[PDB]
Amino acid sequence: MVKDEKSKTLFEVEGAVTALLPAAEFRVKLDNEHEIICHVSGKVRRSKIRIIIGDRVLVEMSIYDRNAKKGRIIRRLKGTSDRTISK
Repeated sequence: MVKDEKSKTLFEVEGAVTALLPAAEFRVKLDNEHEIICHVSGKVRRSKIRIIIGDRVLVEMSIYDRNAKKGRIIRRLKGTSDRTISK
């Protein structure tokens, strides 16, 4: 509803979670040595995705304000491995 028509202006970061908090919070570290906050706020609720430490994550957040402090963490998407790898 609120995250539907607006906040489409969104930036996507590829990183990995560093630690989780008892607030269902997943804080990830960018390869540029930057730790950012992430929470579940997307299709993750409907699709039911399992976030685990040690795996890569896709951080979908907006640079403005609403999704500025925290991003939408789901999991590492398919890394376009359909190119060849012996097809």
